[PDB]
Amino acid sequence: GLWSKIKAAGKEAAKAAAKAAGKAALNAVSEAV
Repeated sequence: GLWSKIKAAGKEAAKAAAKAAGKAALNAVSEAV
């Protein structure tokens, strides 16, 4: 029974990007205009 708790983990493991994502995201659109 390897893996297990991958959905709850990943989502929690991707939470990082979630933030660092939008941040660097506004940078582009901002630079554009």
